[PDB]
Amino acid sequence: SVYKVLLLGAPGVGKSALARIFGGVHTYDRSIVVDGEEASLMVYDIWGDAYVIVYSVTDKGSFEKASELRVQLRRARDVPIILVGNKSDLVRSREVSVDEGRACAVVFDCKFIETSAALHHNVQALFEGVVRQIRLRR
Ligand SMILES: Nc1nc2c(ncn2[C@@H]2O[C@H](COP(=O)(O)OP(=O)(O)NP(=O)(O)O)[C@@H](O)[C@H]2O)c(=O)[nH]1
Ligand SMILES: [Ca+2]
Ligand SMILES: [Mg+2]
Repeated sequence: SVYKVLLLGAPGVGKSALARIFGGVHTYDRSIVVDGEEASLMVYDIWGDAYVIVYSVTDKGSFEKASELRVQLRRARDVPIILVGNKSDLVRSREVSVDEGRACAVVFDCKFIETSAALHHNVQALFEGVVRQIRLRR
C-alpha cells in the first residue's frame, strides 16, 4: 500500500522546499499518522495517487499556470489534486489572495491550502490533507 504524490508547478514556487521539509530523510519518503491511521508517503519533486500543484502567492503567473495544469490533468489519463499557495509569509509581494486561491479550488475541483515553507506553516497539514483526500476517492 503505497501513497505516491507528485509535486508539480512553475519554477521557484517552493516545490523542493516543501518536499524537503516533509521529508525525508528528488524522492522523499515519510510515514505520518492520519487521522487515526498510519500512512506512508512518497513525495516526488519531478522537476500518482495524488497531485500537489504548487504556486507562489507572490507570483500570479505560477497561479495561472497552476490552473492551466489543473485543467490539463482533468483532460489527461480519478486522482486527488491539492492546490497549494506557498510563500504565505511574503505578505508585501503577494499577487494572489487566499480567497482567489480558495475560490479557484472549488470551481475546479481541488483541495486548497496556503503554506509557507519558510515558516514551516501548514506543511504538515498539507500532507495530511493529501492522505485524507486520497482516502475520499478510494
Ligand atoms: N519566503 C519564502 N521563501 C520561500 C518559501 N518557499 C520557498 N522559498 C524560496 O523560494 C526559492 C525557490 O524555492 P524552491 O523550493 O527551490 O522552489 P522550486 O519550486 O523547487 N524551484 P524550481 O522548480 O525552479 O526548482 C528558494 O530560494 C526558497 O528559499 C516560502 O514559503 N517563503
Ligand atoms: Ca475510502
Ligand atoms: Mg526544485
